[PDB]
Amino acid sequence: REHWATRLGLILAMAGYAVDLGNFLRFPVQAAENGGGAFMIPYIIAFLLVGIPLMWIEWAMGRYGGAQGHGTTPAIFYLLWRNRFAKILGVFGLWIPLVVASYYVYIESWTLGFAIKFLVGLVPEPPTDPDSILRPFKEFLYSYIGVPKGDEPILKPSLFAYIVFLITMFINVSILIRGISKGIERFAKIAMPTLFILAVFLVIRVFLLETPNGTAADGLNFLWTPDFEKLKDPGVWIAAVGQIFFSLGLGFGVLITFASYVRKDQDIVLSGLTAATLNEKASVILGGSISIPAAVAFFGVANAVAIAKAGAFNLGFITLPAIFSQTAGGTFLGFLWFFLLFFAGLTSSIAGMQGMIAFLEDELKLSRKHAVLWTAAIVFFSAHLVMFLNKSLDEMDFWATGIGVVFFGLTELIIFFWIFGADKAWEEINRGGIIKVPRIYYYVMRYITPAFLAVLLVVWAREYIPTHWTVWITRFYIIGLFLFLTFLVFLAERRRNHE
Ligand SMILES: CN(C)C[C@@H](c1ccc(O)cc1)C1(O)CCCCC1
Ligand code: NA
Ligand code: NA
Repeated sequence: REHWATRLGLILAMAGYAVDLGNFLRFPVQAAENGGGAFMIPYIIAFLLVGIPLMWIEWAMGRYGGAQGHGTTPAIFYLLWRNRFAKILGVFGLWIPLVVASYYVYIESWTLGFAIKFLVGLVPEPPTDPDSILRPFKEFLYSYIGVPKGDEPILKPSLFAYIVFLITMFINVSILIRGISKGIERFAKIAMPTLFILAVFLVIRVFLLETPNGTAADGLNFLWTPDFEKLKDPGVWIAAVGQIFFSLGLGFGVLITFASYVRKDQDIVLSGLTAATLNEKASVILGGSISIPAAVAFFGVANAVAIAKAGAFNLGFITLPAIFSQTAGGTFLGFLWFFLLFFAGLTSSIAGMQGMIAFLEDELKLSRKHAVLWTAAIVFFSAHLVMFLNKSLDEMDFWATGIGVVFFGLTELIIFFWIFGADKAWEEINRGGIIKVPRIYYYVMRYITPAFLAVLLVVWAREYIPTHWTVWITRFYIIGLFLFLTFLVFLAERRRNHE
């Protein structure tokens, strides 16, 4: 079985997974709308009661599984719990990241395409007034995506957008086909520093931004000024717990698959805690210092609320490109920005596609080459739904990363720490550990963590159990995908009985 070569590379691959566009866009937006600096209170609390506990558990299940030649949850859940239902629930953790891959790789391709357009200077050049500056870029994006101009829910992405998507897919395949160490790990050792340099450079450049409307200091001010009165809102406490899931990448079955390449007695306690810390530093230090401050510096702290409510996607693909076009050498600033984003996604997308690569290897005994190609073929195919069907993307993201990760996360807890046995599990976590997990965490993992997750489930339920008919197409497809994965798992166990 493949293994990580260096302890360092392991951490950089894991942190590479967790560090994403959410660090630079999603996290800052959430913080600004939920108490600013006061949002750190329920965020840190969720990091300690939910994030860290769940993270160690996924590392634990991963390594425990990897030692027995299985990297995915259909096999692993069966090992912790020998039921038929256990294999079935495990499919979710093979299904979730595949659904995400169907739209993520595509969104990742946008950043690549934008980065190219910005580098060669093929971008709009306005003109005055905010709507007169934003609109040329709002249109720049819509022509790339192919946002419907009529009542039809049909996207018509440009030939360039589609071609970059191909190139992007090809780039993912290139790394993945070289394997865990020589491919993913080797790239993590290059990408993560390159990422850090780009972030710092942009951070410095943003702090020097001075416009008649404001400064970057005003941005860091508006963002970090604590509004404790919002801490009374449960919704803030829910947003924090949800954000932790998103920022760390819990409930996707990726950490599990990665940790299955960790050797049987190698440390997962300190290593995981480290990669988790790298991610959080990248969020609060780098991500919170670029997007929002620049937006406030140019549009004033007066629009700082409106900017935050405009959504993370607008901030990163319309607002920030528009601000750059109005700065000295801003067209190159746009390129660094998108190239920063592109790598941040590319380190995450190779990580998410590894789960399917692992399954085909471990359970269907495919060569790494075949597993990678058939995985790419599936992800490439499904993406056409995201590319051509309007709001298809939103529907996949709702199911896969709304119900999916929070439900499947709780399923990970119960199976490992309740069914498999809390005591056996606690040993499985701490075994070979450079440092040991604090004794108090045994209670958190057993009660507090699943309590929070259950509340997030019911709170999601009541609010979200309550769209155009075309969603049924996306629902039809993702349901079908689950069925198809169920079939492969079925074929996997029929092959094993023969041998
Ligand atoms: C949150 N992280 C770490 C990135 C993940 C993700 C999941 C959902 C989403 O909306 C964006 C990214 C992702 O890496 C999961 C595997 C498939 C690619 C995306
Ligand atoms: Na993150
Ligand atoms: Na990444």
